Amino acid sequence: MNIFEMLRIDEGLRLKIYKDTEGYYTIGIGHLLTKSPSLNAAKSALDKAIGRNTNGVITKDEAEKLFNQDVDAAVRGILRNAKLKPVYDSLDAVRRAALINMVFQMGETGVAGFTNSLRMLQQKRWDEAAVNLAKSRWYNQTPNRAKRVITTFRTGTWDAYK
Repeated sequence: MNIFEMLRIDEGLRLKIYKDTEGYYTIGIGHLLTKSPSLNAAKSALDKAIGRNTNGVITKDEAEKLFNQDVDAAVRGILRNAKLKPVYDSLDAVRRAALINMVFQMGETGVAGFTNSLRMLQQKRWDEAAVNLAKSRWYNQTPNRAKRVITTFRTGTWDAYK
């Protein structure tokens, strides 16, 4: 079990532009295309991303390529940030994985934003963080996911993914 696997579970695969729980045009394994209602905008975003005209559809490999990127970014975004690094470096491997998630999902910014939790993580207050984590647009915007990750943070294992 790994991060790539984890996110697959949490985002699965789709080779056609679809919307997300929220409503955002996504594609591949969780690759947000754009916050615009415009499909023409996501169709736009897509192509651009891919390198060709796609009419809104791609290959398993294209999907899987973008996934590689997204993940990197996400970790790259984690390293380039004074707020996050300290955490990460504090974390066990399994927890470094849940954190990579959070960043994959919301982004460098949104998560640097969970000031207290990030604190509670570093202090190693698993439970506490847990409930802290529990109230925040997030969790009650994508709760089964939150609950996975919050669990991964909790127990520091893969029981919720298994």
